[PDB]
Amino acid sequence: LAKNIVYVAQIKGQITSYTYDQFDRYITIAEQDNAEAIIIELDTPGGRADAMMNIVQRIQQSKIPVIIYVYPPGASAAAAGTYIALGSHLIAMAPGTSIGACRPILGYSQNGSIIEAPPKITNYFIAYIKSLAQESGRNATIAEEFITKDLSLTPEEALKYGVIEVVARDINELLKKSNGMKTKIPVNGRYVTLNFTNVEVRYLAPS
Amino acid sequence: LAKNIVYVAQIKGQITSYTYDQFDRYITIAEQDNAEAIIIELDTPGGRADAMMNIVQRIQQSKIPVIIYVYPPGASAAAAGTYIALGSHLIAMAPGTSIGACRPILGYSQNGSIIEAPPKITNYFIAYIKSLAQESGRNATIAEEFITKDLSLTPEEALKYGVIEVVARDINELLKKSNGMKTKIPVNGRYVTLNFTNVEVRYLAPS
Repeated sequence: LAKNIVYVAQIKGQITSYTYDQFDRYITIAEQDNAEAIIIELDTPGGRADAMMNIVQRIQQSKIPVIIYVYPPGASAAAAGTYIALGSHLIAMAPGTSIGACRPILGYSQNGSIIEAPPKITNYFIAYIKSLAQESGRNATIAEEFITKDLSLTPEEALKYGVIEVVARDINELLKKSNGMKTKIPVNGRYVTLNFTNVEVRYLAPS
Repeated sequence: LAKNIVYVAQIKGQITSYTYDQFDRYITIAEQDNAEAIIIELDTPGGRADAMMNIVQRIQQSKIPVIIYVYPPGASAAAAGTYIALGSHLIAMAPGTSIGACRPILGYSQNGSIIEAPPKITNYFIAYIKSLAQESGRNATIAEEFITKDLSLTPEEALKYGVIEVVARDINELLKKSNGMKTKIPVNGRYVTLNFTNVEVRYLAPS
Protein backbone atom coordinates (compact mmCIF):
# COMPACT_ATOMS: atom_id res chain seq x y z
CA LEU A 1 0.00 0.00 0.00
CA ALA A 2 2.96 2.38 0.71
CA LYS A 3 4.52 4.41 -2.13
CA ASN A 4 8.09 3.37 -3.16
CA ILE A 5 10.12 6.21 -4.52
CA VAL A 6 13.02 5.54 -6.85
CA TYR A 7 15.23 8.49 -7.67
CA VAL A 8 17.17 8.69 -10.92
CA ALA A 9 20.16 10.93 -11.52
CA GLN A 10 22.63 11.39 -14.29
CA ILE A 11 26.41 11.53 -13.94
CA LYS A 12 28.46 12.16 -17.06
CA GLY A 13 32.08 13.06 -17.85
CA GLN A 14 35.36 12.66 -16.01
CA ILE A 15 35.35 11.53 -12.40
CA THR A 16 36.62 14.44 -10.29
CA SER A 17 36.12 15.68 -6.69
CA TYR A 18 33.10 17.52 -7.99
CA THR A 19 31.69 14.13 -9.16
CA TYR A 20 32.09 12.98 -5.54
CA ASP A 21 29.91 15.98 -4.43
CA GLN A 22 27.30 15.05 -7.09
CA PHE A 23 27.03 11.43 -5.82
CA ASP A 24 27.04 12.74 -2.24
CA ARG A 25 24.19 15.18 -2.91
CA TYR A 26 22.03 12.80 -4.99
CA ILE A 27 22.43 9.91 -2.58
CA THR A 28 21.84 12.14 0.50
CA ILE A 29 18.58 13.44 -1.01
CA ALA A 30 17.37 9.93 -1.73
CA GLU A 31 18.33 8.70 1.80
CA GLN A 32 16.57 11.69 3.42
CA ASP A 33 13.33 10.80 1.56
CA ASN A 34 13.61 7.04 2.52
CA ALA A 35 13.74 6.12 -1.18
CA GLU A 36 13.57 2.48 -2.12
CA ALA A 37 16.68 2.95 -4.36
CA ILE A 38 18.57 5.56 -6.30
CA ILE A 39 19.54 4.82 -9.91
CA ILE A 40 22.57 6.60 -11.21
CA GLU A 41 22.85 6.72 -14.96
CA LEU A 42 26.54 6.72 -15.49
CA ASP A 43 28.63 7.56 -18.53
CA THR A 44 32.32 8.15 -17.83
CA PRO A 45 35.67 7.51 -19.44
CA GLY A 46 37.30 7.53 -15.96
CA GLY A 47 39.04 10.10 -13.78
CA ARG A 48 40.88 10.53 -10.47
CA ALA A 49 41.41 7.38 -8.39
CA ASP A 50 40.89 9.21 -5.08
CA ALA A 51 37.50 10.68 -6.08
CA MET A 52 36.56 7.14 -7.23
CA MET A 53 37.53 5.65 -3.85
CA ASN A 54 35.42 8.25 -1.98
CA ILE A 55 32.51 7.61 -4.36
CA VAL A 56 32.83 3.85 -3.81
CA GLN A 57 32.89 4.36 -0.04
CA ARG A 58 29.90 6.72 -0.16
CA ILE A 59 27.87 4.06 -1.97
CA GLN A 60 29.00 1.36 0.48
CA GLN A 61 27.84 3.44 3.49
CA SER A 62 24.56 4.41 1.65
CA LYS A 63 21.43 3.73 3.71
CA ILE A 64 19.55 2.91 0.48
CA PRO A 65 20.42 0.67 -2.53
CA VAL A 66 22.48 2.47 -5.24
CA ILE A 67 22.01 1.01 -8.73
CA ILE A 68 24.68 1.96 -11.19
CA TYR A 69 23.11 2.02 -14.67
CA VAL A 70 25.49 2.37 -17.56
CA TYR A 71 23.33 4.48 -19.84
CA PRO A 72 22.36 5.77 -22.45
CA PRO A 73 23.27 3.26 -25.16
CA GLY A 74 26.72 4.33 -26.38
CA ALA A 75 27.80 5.09 -22.77
CA SER A 76 30.63 3.43 -20.89
CA ALA A 77 31.69 2.88 -17.25
CA ALA A 78 35.36 2.73 -18.16
CA ALA A 79 38.42 2.91 -15.90
CA ALA A 80 37.48 4.53 -12.55
CA GLY A 81 33.83 4.08 -13.60
CA THR A 82 34.15 0.34 -13.50
CA TYR A 83 35.05 0.50 -9.76
CA ILE A 84 31.99 2.67 -9.04
CA ALA A 85 29.86 0.01 -10.66
CA LEU A 86 31.57 -2.92 -8.88
CA GLY A 87 31.23 -1.10 -5.55
CA SER A 88 27.42 -0.77 -5.93
CA HIS A 89 24.32 -2.69 -4.86
CA LEU A 90 23.27 -3.60 -8.42
CA ILE A 91 24.75 -3.00 -11.87
CA ALA A 92 22.64 -2.60 -14.95
CA MET A 93 23.80 -1.97 -18.48
CA ALA A 94 21.86 -0.71 -21.50
CA PRO A 95 22.60 -2.59 -24.79
CA GLY A 96 25.46 -0.91 -26.72
CA THR A 97 27.36 0.13 -23.57
CA SER A 98 30.77 -0.83 -22.30
CA ILE A 99 32.34 -1.70 -18.92
CA GLY A 100 36.06 -2.19 -18.04
CA ALA A 101 39.36 -1.05 -19.55
CA CYS A 102 41.05 -0.14 -16.20
CA ARG A 103 44.79 -0.48 -16.98
CA PRO A 104 46.20 2.08 -14.57
CA ILE A 105 48.31 4.84 -16.16
CA LEU A 106 50.08 7.90 -14.77
CA GLY A 107 49.39 9.89 -18.00
CA TYR A 108 50.76 10.68 -21.46
CA SER A 109 54.57 11.06 -21.67
CA GLN A 110 56.96 13.74 -23.04
CA ASN A 111 57.28 12.32 -26.56
CA GLY A 112 56.30 8.85 -28.05
CA SER A 113 54.63 6.83 -25.17
CA ILE A 114 51.96 6.23 -22.51
CA ILE A 115 53.27 6.22 -18.84
CA GLU A 116 52.31 2.78 -17.32
CA ALA A 117 51.79 2.55 -13.61
CA PRO A 118 54.68 0.68 -11.96
CA PRO A 119 53.89 -2.99 -10.99
CA LYS A 120 53.32 -2.26 -7.27
CA ILE A 121 50.76 0.39 -7.83
CA THR A 122 49.14 -1.88 -10.42
CA ASN A 123 48.99 -4.72 -7.91
CA TYR A 124 47.46 -2.41 -5.39
CA PHE A 125 44.65 -1.62 -7.82
CA ILE A 126 44.25 -5.27 -8.69
CA ALA A 127 43.82 -6.06 -5.02
CA TYR A 128 41.24 -3.25 -4.72
CA ILE A 129 39.16 -4.10 -7.82
CA LYS A 130 39.11 -7.77 -6.84
CA SER A 131 37.91 -6.92 -3.38
CA LEU A 132 34.94 -4.94 -4.80
CA ALA A 133 34.11 -8.00 -6.92
CA GLN A 134 34.50 -10.48 -4.05
CA GLU A 135 32.51 -8.25 -1.68
CA SER A 136 29.56 -8.20 -4.14
CA GLY A 137 29.71 -11.86 -5.29
CA ARG A 138 30.82 -10.70 -8.79
CA ASN A 139 33.53 -12.22 -11.01
CA ALA A 140 36.91 -11.23 -9.50
CA THR A 141 38.91 -13.01 -12.31
CA ILE A 142 37.23 -10.79 -14.90
CA ALA A 143 37.63 -7.75 -12.63
CA GLU A 144 41.34 -8.41 -12.49
CA GLU A 145 41.42 -8.73 -16.30
CA PHE A 146 39.92 -5.27 -16.65
CA ILE A 147 43.32 -4.16 -15.41
CA THR A 148 45.77 -6.83 -16.59
CA LYS A 149 44.36 -7.13 -20.16
CA ASP A 150 42.63 -3.78 -20.32
CA LEU A 151 39.54 -5.98 -20.91
CA SER A 152 36.31 -4.26 -21.90
CA LEU A 153 32.98 -6.09 -22.02
CA THR A 154 29.65 -5.58 -23.78
CA PRO A 155 26.43 -5.87 -21.63
CA GLU A 156 25.76 -9.44 -22.71
CA GLU A 157 29.36 -10.52 -21.94
CA ALA A 158 29.23 -8.76 -18.60
CA LEU A 159 25.97 -10.55 -17.72
CA LYS A 160 27.10 -13.93 -18.92
CA TYR A 161 30.44 -13.78 -16.99
CA GLY A 162 28.84 -12.69 -13.68
CA VAL A 163 30.02 -9.06 -13.56
CA ILE A 164 26.62 -7.30 -13.70
CA GLU A 165 23.06 -8.29 -12.78
CA VAL A 166 20.78 -6.64 -15.41
CA VAL A 167 20.68 -5.73 -19.10
CA ALA A 168 17.99 -3.09 -19.67
CA ARG A 169 16.98 -0.81 -22.55
CA ASP A 170 15.58 1.86 -20.22
CA ILE A 171 14.52 2.79 -16.65
CA ASN A 172 11.24 0.93 -16.94
CA GLU A 173 12.84 -2.37 -18.12
CA LEU A 174 15.55 -1.90 -15.37
CA LEU A 175 12.79 -1.63 -12.71
CA LYS A 176 11.00 -4.66 -14.14
CA LYS A 177 14.02 -7.06 -14.25
CA SER A 178 15.59 -5.73 -11.01
CA ASN A 179 12.31 -6.16 -9.10
CA GLY A 180 12.69 -8.99 -6.55
CA MET A 181 16.54 -9.11 -6.75
CA LYS A 182 18.80 -8.87 -3.69
CA THR A 183 21.40 -6.18 -3.39
CA LYS A 184 24.83 -7.66 -4.01
CA ILE A 185 26.37 -5.84 -1.03
CA PRO A 186 24.67 -5.10 2.29
CA VAL A 187 22.55 -2.07 3.09
CA ASN A 188 22.83 -1.52 6.87
CA GLY A 189 24.03 -5.15 7.24
CA ARG A 190 21.20 -6.73 5.20
CA TYR A 191 20.95 -7.95 1.65
CA VAL A 192 17.71 -6.02 0.85
CA THR A 193 15.21 -7.44 -1.76
CA LEU A 194 14.40 -4.65 -4.21
CA ASN A 195 10.66 -3.93 -4.43
CA PHE A 196 9.72 -2.11 -7.59
CA THR A 197 5.93 -3.04 -7.76
CA ASN A 198 4.17 0.38 -7.76
CA VAL A 199 6.98 2.83 -7.74
CA GLU A 200 7.16 6.58 -8.33
CA VAL A 201 10.18 7.45 -10.43
CA ARG A 202 11.51 10.97 -9.66
CA TYR A 203 14.36 12.60 -11.61
CA LEU A 204 16.99 14.59 -9.72
CA ALA A 205 18.46 17.45 -11.66
CA PRO A 206 21.83 19.39 -11.58
CA SER A 207 22.29 23.26 -12.02
CA LEU B 1 63.08 26.69 8.16
CA ALA B 2 61.92 23.00 7.41
CA LYS B 3 61.88 20.42 10.27
CA ASN B 4 61.14 16.71 10.20
CA ILE B 5 58.24 16.29 12.57
CA VAL B 6 56.59 13.08 13.74
CA TYR B 7 53.32 13.39 15.64
CA VAL B 8 52.22 10.79 18.17
CA ALA B 9 48.63 10.36 19.38
CA GLN B 10 46.88 7.83 21.54
CA ILE B 11 43.61 6.09 20.76
CA LYS B 12 42.16 3.76 23.38
CA GLY B 13 38.84 1.96 23.95
CA GLN B 14 36.00 0.88 21.69
CA ILE B 15 35.94 2.01 18.10
CA THR B 16 32.92 4.30 17.63
CA SER B 17 32.02 7.24 15.33
CA TYR B 18 33.73 9.45 17.88
CA THR B 19 36.94 7.37 17.33
CA TYR B 20 36.59 8.29 13.66
CA ASP B 21 36.55 12.04 14.64
CA GLN B 22 39.68 11.48 16.79
CA PHE B 23 41.63 9.90 13.83
CA ASP B 24 40.27 12.59 11.54
CA ARG B 25 41.43 15.41 13.85
CA TYR B 26 44.88 13.96 14.67
CA ILE B 27 45.65 13.09 11.03
CA THR B 28 44.37 16.47 9.76
CA ILE B 29 46.63 18.31 12.18
CA ALA B 30 49.67 16.29 11.14
CA GLU B 31 48.87 16.80 7.39
CA GLN B 32 48.38 20.58 7.88
CA ASP B 33 51.85 20.76 9.54
CA ASN B 34 53.48 18.68 6.70
CA ALA B 35 54.58 16.04 9.20
CA GLU B 36 56.88 13.25 8.08
CA ALA B 37 54.44 10.73 9.69
CA ILE B 38 51.87 10.36 12.44
CA ILE B 39 52.15 7.48 14.91
CA ILE B 40 48.93 6.36 16.51
CA GLU B 41 49.37 4.34 19.67
CA LEU B 42 46.37 2.03 19.50
CA ASP B 43 44.73 -0.13 22.18
CA THR B 44 41.25 -1.38 21.32
CA PRO B 45 39.13 -4.52 21.77
CA GLY B 46 37.13 -3.57 18.66
CA GLY B 47 33.94 -1.69 17.93
CA ARG B 48 31.64 -0.70 15.04
CA ALA B 49 32.49 -1.96 11.59
CA ASP B 50 31.27 1.24 9.86
CA ALA B 51 33.46 3.53 11.99
CA MET B 52 36.39 1.12 11.27
CA MET B 53 35.77 1.45 7.51
CA ASN B 54 35.73 5.25 7.61
CA ILE B 55 38.89 5.17 9.77
CA VAL B 56 40.57 2.80 7.31
CA GLN B 57 39.58 5.02 4.41
CA ARG B 58 40.79 8.18 6.20
CA ILE B 59 44.20 6.54 6.63
CA GLN B 60 44.26 5.44 3.00
CA GLN B 61 43.62 9.02 1.73
CA SER B 62 46.08 10.49 4.29
CA LYS B 63 48.59 12.82 2.70
CA ILE B 64 51.17 11.63 5.23
CA PRO B 65 52.19 8.18 6.42
CA VAL B 66 50.09 6.79 9.33
CA ILE B 67 51.88 4.25 11.54
CA ILE B 68 49.67 2.11 13.75
CA TYR B 69 51.56 1.22 16.91
CA VAL B 70 49.98 -1.33 19.16
CA TYR B 71 51.04 0.10 22.50
CA PRO B 72 51.58 0.11 25.54
CA PRO B 73 52.63 -3.43 26.38
CA GLY B 74 49.43 -5.29 27.32
CA ALA B 75 47.52 -3.48 24.54
CA SER B 76 45.76 -5.16 21.62
CA ALA B 77 44.49 -4.21 18.14
CA ALA B 78 41.74 -6.79 18.22
CA ALA B 79 38.73 -7.16 15.94
CA ALA B 80 37.97 -3.82 14.21
CA GLY B 81 41.42 -2.70 15.43
CA THR B 82 43.16 -5.31 13.28
CA TYR B 83 41.69 -3.74 10.13
CA ILE B 84 42.87 -0.23 11.16
CA ALA B 85 46.34 -1.70 11.48
CA LEU B 86 46.17 -3.64 8.15
CA GLY B 87 44.91 -0.50 6.43
CA SER B 88 47.88 1.56 7.50
CA HIS B 89 51.24 2.51 6.05
CA LEU B 90 53.25 0.67 8.68
CA ILE B 91 52.43 -1.47 11.70
CA ALA B 92 54.52 -1.69 14.81
CA MET B 93 53.83 -3.76 17.94
CA ALA B 94 55.28 -3.41 21.48
CA PRO B 95 56.31 -6.71 23.14
CA GLY B 96 53.41 -8.19 25.11
CA THR B 97 50.71 -6.95 22.71
CA SER B 98 48.22 -8.77 20.57
CA ILE B 99 46.71 -8.48 17.06
CA GLY B 100 43.81 -10.34 15.43
CA ALA B 101 40.74 -12.19 16.72
CA CYS B 102 38.26 -10.80 14.19
CA ARG B 103 35.54 -13.47 14.01
CA PRO B 104 32.55 -11.23 13.18
CA ILE B 105 29.91 -11.68 15.87
CA LEU B 106 26.54 -9.93 16.41
CA GLY B 107 26.36 -10.28 20.22
CA TYR B 108 24.85 -12.81 22.69
CA SER B 109 21.41 -14.48 22.27
CA GLN B 110 18.33 -15.00 24.65
CA ASN B 111 20.38 -17.98 25.82
CA GLY B 112 23.98 -17.03 26.62
CA SER B 113 24.98 -18.09 23.08
CA ILE B 114 27.43 -16.29 20.91
CA ILE B 115 25.60 -15.13 17.73
CA GLU B 116 27.88 -15.64 14.65
CA ALA B 117 27.45 -13.31 11.69
CA PRO B 118 25.66 -15.07 8.81
CA PRO B 119 28.06 -16.62 6.17
CA LYS B 120 27.60 -13.92 3.55
CA ILE B 121 28.44 -11.10 5.90
CA THR B 122 31.40 -13.17 7.09
CA ASN B 123 32.62 -13.63 3.52
CA TYR B 124 32.24 -9.94 2.94
CA PHE B 125 34.60 -9.27 5.87
CA ILE B 126 36.99 -11.92 4.65
CA ALA B 127 37.11 -10.26 1.23
CA TYR B 128 37.69 -6.85 2.93
CA ILE B 129 40.44 -7.96 5.38
CA LYS B 130 42.24 -9.86 2.61
CA SER B 131 42.16 -6.82 0.41
CA LEU B 132 43.79 -4.66 3.14
CA ALA B 133 46.50 -7.33 3.41
CA GLN B 134 47.02 -7.63 -0.37
CA GLU B 135 47.01 -3.89 -0.85
CA SER B 136 49.82 -3.56 1.73
CA GLY B 137 51.90 -6.64 0.77
CA ARG B 138 50.99 -8.28 4.06
CA ASN B 139 49.97 -11.92 4.63
CA ALA B 140 46.35 -12.36 3.36
CA THR B 141 46.17 -16.05 4.41
CA ILE B 142 46.89 -15.04 8.02
CA ALA B 143 44.56 -12.06 7.71
CA GLU B 144 41.76 -14.43 6.64
CA GLU B 145 42.53 -16.66 9.63
CA PHE B 146 42.02 -13.78 12.01
CA ILE B 147 38.38 -14.26 11.00
CA THR B 148 38.01 -17.95 10.14
CA LYS B 149 40.00 -19.24 13.17
CA ASP B 150 39.70 -16.15 15.38
CA LEU B 151 43.51 -16.23 15.22
CA SER B 152 45.38 -13.84 17.51
CA LEU B 153 49.15 -13.27 17.20
CA THR B 154 51.93 -12.01 19.47
CA PRO B 155 54.34 -9.35 18.06
CA GLU B 156 57.00 -11.86 17.16
CA GLU B 157 54.49 -14.22 15.41
CA ALA B 158 52.99 -11.26 13.57
CA LEU B 159 56.47 -10.15 12.40
CA LYS B 160 57.54 -13.64 11.39
CA TYR B 161 54.36 -14.36 9.39
CA GLY B 162 54.56 -11.02 7.41
CA VAL B 163 51.59 -9.24 9.06
CA ILE B 164 53.49 -6.32 10.69
CA GLU B 165 56.75 -4.54 9.95
CA VAL B 166 58.22 -3.61 13.34
CA VAL B 167 58.49 -4.87 16.90
CA ALA B 168 59.43 -1.91 19.14
CA ARG B 169 59.63 -1.27 22.90
CA ASP B 170 59.09 2.48 22.55
CA ILE B 171 58.75 5.40 20.23
CA ASN B 172 62.51 5.77 19.88
CA GLU B 173 63.07 2.08 18.92
CA LEU B 174 60.04 2.39 16.49
CA LEU B 175 61.69 5.40 14.79
CA LYS B 176 65.03 3.64 14.62
CA LYS B 177 63.80 0.36 13.02
CA SER B 178 61.23 2.12 10.80
CA ASN B 179 63.82 4.54 9.40
CA GLY B 180 64.45 3.88 5.69
CA MET B 181 61.46 1.58 5.16
CA LYS B 182 58.87 2.21 2.47
CA THR B 183 55.25 2.67 3.34
CA LYS B 184 53.36 -0.51 2.63
CA ILE B 185 50.51 1.32 0.89
CA PRO B 186 50.86 4.45 -1.28
CA VAL B 187 50.72 8.04 0.00
CA ASN B 188 48.96 9.86 -2.96
CA GLY B 189 50.22 7.25 -5.44
CA ARG B 190 53.83 6.89 -4.19
CA TYR B 191 55.47 4.46 -1.81
CA VAL B 192 57.31 6.99 0.41
CA THR B 193 60.58 6.09 2.20
CA LEU B 194 60.31 7.04 5.88
CA ASN B 195 63.07 9.37 7.08
CA PHE B 196 63.50 9.27 10.77
CA THR B 197 67.20 9.81 11.19
CA ASN B 198 66.67 13.17 12.96
CA VAL B 199 63.13 13.92 13.87
CA GLU B 200 61.18 16.08 16.34
CA VAL B 201 58.63 13.99 18.16
CA ARG B 202 55.49 16.00 19.16
CA TYR B 203 52.58 14.57 21.20
CA LEU B 204 49.03 15.46 20.25
CA ALA B 205 46.61 15.59 23.13
CA PRO B 206 42.81 14.93 23.16
CA SER B 207 40.83 18.23 23.04
